[PDB]
Amino acid sequence: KLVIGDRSFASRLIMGTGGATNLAVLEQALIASGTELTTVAIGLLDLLNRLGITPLPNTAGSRSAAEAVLTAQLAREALNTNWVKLEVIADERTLWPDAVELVRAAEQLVDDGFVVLPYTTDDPVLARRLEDTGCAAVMPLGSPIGTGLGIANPHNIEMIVAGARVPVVLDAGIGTASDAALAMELGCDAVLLASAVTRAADPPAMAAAMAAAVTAGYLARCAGRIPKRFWA
Amino acid sequence: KLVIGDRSFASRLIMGTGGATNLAVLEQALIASGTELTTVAIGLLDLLNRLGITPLPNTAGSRSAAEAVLTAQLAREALNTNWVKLEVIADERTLWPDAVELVRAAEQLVDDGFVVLPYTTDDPVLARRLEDTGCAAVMPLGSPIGTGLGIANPHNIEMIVAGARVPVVLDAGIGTASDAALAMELGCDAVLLASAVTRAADPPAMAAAMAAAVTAGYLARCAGRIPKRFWA
Ligand SMILES: CC(=O)[C@@H](O)[C@H](O)COP(=O)(O)O
Ligand SMILES: CC(=O)[C@@H](O)[C@H](O)COP(=O)(O)O
Repeated sequence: KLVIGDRSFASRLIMGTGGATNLAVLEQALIASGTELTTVAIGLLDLLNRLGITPLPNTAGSRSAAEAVLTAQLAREALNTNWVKLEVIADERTLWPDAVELVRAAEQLVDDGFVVLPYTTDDPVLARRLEDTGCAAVMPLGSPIGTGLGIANPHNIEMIVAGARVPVVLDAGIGTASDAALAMELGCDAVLLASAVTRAADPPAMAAAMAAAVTAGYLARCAGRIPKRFWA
Repeated sequence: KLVIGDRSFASRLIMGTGGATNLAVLEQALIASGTELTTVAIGLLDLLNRLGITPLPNTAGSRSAAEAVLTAQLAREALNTNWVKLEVIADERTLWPDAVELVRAAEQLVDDGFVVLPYTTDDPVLARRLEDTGCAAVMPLGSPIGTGLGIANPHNIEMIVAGARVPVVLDAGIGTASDAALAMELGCDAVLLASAVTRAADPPAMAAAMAAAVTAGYLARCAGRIPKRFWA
């Protein structure tokens, strides 16, 4: 099973709610995804409560460590959870992580008793630093948020998996089911996605597709695939 | 649902038995795959009968139209089915189709009342010729049999899907779950595979992975994925 912090999860698909068009369709999509853990940018909380899904407060849009830390502290007080998806962004065109401010925020939040899940790049040194800092997982992006471009650098994901001692979550840029299966085949422990489902023409169908895709890639990873060969 | 010939199938995963190491593991893998249709090279038939799976006799190893036609006629008489997976191979290094002899065999077998499912290349003119001949599906290879290389030419698969009026089955070269999901995302109606499961370290786990992968890619195809964009 997937173990992060003090929790064991039956599903390796972590949903985000970014892009959600309306609560009734989001409800159907969350049920179809089978998720147990859903990120919410600090109606929606009530919905997660009614569905039995654990909220994961996220510091989306934070531009500095100070801003992220303060956002997380307000959420912990209001929502009674010490889990946080830590997002510190340098740029609005790219929604690219600010690595310097990310590590500073993670240090502060780990020292303050949070279970920290950081949105990070595919840099393997930065992933080892976030793990050494005390993050409960590391979540390298596949491609920038909302682009649907899939896993741009499978080799760096494999490098992060090789050097990790906490779960590795592929966390941004998924566009379709084969991308999520590939993440698991590369050795990720989980996939976090939002746009591919919330902006699909049929979000509940795409959520069911991603639940199946994460299962498919995890089973294929475990089952020992055949080698590639040049001749038949 | 998937309709081929006079049949409607609840599963879009078609299993092959090539590479099977022993009948007891093959049984567990066929159950886990959820398949309704399994190819058998002309014990094993009894197993398909006990599982409720429809056999698809195949002319594997045939090197000429005459050899394939004769093999199919013997199978129809012995097995009481007019369905056939038509395979005519030019080369043992490549197991590459012989297009000339394939079309000749398909003409003869369609004229003799068979439901013909041809193993073909990714040539879009040859796929239109096999459909015009009267084949009940066309089954373009992803990569050569048993290589595990996946879908070598997604653009030609998309060309075949665009110009087809019978189901398109991706039929060879699958290596892992994301390959089968991709086939469905490109618009194939079904996936046929054998080696990726029968030669996996854990064939029943890999069969469950492929059932999930085919479901995942079909739902993603139907659900209207997000466009790719350069900036977040
Ligand atoms: C929690 C995080 O802020 C994500 O939900 C982000 O939206 C995911 O990226 P995609 O939208 O590209 O899946
Ligand atoms: C029926 C046909 O002859 C196949 O079963 C072939 O074995 C499939 O190719 P893969 O083994 O590469 O899936």
